[PDB]
Amino acid sequence: TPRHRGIFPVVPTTFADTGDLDLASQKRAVDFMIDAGSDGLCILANFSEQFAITDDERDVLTRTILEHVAGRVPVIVTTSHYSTQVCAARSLRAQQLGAAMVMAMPPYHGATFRVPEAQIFEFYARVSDAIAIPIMVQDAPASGTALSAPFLARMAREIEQVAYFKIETPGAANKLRELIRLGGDAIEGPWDGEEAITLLADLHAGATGAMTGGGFPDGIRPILEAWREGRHDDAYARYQAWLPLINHENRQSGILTAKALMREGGVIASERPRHPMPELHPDTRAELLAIARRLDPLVLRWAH
Amino acid sequence: TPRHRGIFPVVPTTFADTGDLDLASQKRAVDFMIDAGSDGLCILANFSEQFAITDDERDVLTRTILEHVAGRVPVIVTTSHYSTQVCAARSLRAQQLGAAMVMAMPPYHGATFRVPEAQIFEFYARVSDAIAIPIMVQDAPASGTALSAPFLARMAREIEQVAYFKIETPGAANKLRELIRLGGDAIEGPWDGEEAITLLADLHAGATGAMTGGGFPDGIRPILEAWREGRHDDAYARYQAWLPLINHENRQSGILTAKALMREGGVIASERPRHPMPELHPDTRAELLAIARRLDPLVLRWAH
Repeated sequence: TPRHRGIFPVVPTTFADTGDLDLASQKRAVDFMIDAGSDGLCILANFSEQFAITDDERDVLTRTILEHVAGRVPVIVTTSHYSTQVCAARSLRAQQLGAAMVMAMPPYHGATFRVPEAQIFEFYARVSDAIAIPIMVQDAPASGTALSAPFLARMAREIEQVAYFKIETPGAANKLRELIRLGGDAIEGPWDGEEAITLLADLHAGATGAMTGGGFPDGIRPILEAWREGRHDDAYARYQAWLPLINHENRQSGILTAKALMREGGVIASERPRHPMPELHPDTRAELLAIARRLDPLVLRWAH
Repeated sequence: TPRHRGIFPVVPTTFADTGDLDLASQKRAVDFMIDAGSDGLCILANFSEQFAITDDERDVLTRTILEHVAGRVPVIVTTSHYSTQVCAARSLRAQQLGAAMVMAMPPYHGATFRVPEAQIFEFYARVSDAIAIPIMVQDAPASGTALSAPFLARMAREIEQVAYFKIETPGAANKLRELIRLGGDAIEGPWDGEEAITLLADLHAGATGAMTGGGFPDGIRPILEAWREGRHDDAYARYQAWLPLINHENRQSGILTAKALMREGGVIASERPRHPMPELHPDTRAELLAIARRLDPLVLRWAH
């Protein structure tokens, strides 16, 4: 029924050791992620360190990644921006370059500038007016904005392109259940995130998709597949095996997790973030690799 | 002693009714603010709705405003950005275009992305290494980041260009007093903000400058002048007369205050913000103007 379902990991932005964009590694990261079995990819999201790049770099990354993917899997382009007109323009450009969907945080800035529901609704309505591809509404704490289940459901029922959701706030499972009940079939994509930390509970609640870290989508996808097949006990077993990795990414290594793993496996040239974001502490990184090695993920055995 | 002191109001960004940059009105706003007696100007700050414009617009605005100011008064260019290298590059560019100082929020993103003190120090140290003009560190709630007085004083003592500060967090007076005590003469510019709501207590604490709204710097400067003259009682009288206006800006009309005033006075063509930022409520605006008329500010009698 839905146009998209499954696992859509966030593509990290690859930098050279000195901070410059490293497009050669960027393409390899993309290729590994597709080889990992990803149903699709999400680019320029927070786990893509989008906050550390310029508009020019954003456009370069968008064109480069979309061209390299070459239509092999659908791509979700994050177009978040406070300005409605700017978000609309970036979303149109994404569509023109082949994007299958765009993701956008509700308009906001820092932890002081918020926008009333009425204007948020207009923000999405206007972005929707400008494009012909679906919009994924992101419900995450970074925005400091409250997007109730009723409001989200209302946008889905009244705004043409609003059809997908990335629920990353506390109690996502309960919210997803509410969103689906209130939105009905208007809720085409009730998805979760946070690197898949609450994946199993979210699937129970009706989630049909997950936006995770891009270091090991091959380890997470089977969980959604088993759930899809109606094998809940099998889902739990697979969920249990990988939970320590998921947990370490969520609470210890964070954003850099995928890049650290890709660097270890030779997928990318450098795992460094752009200053001032701190490097992974040594033990934190060592523990990450030790857990990953117990799981034999593709990222550590990608002969390309 | 300091290179700069007095009032440095934030220049609002003027848009056309449809959201496009209105450079003609932008120039008139700058001329009015200078005619109002501003000691200097600060551009592209949050009160300039910088979160609603693009990198390209940012550069257009910087060149347009600096050139129009034509060296009449010093200009502080806000160059905030999470990326150290990006901020450094924008700061160097601002300097080359004629900036007298740059203002930067500590690196952060949304309400979720923070940076350890250690990296914040390096962020500022590296921006300083790249330029030859002073840096104004902004201590504001929007960053959701903690910049203790001891840490701020340390940066001033150890980082060459870190010499100015805009303390906008609660209890600014106490912090300013502590910053000055710990920083000594390294604290060249202990300034406040928040449209001057706590100006009098801050001057008592040792503030030598104020970054206010750009709507009525002519009404605020006399307070700082009276204080410098050692006439505390006169400062109080002037403070008392304008406090209702300052207070209405701080809690009722906010960012759009300056633009609503300039528009009413014919200084600019449109007072509208960029969508999705909400327009001022009718009552809030009417009350704003009614208070302004009781004070006869220049913005309502600028014959140009």
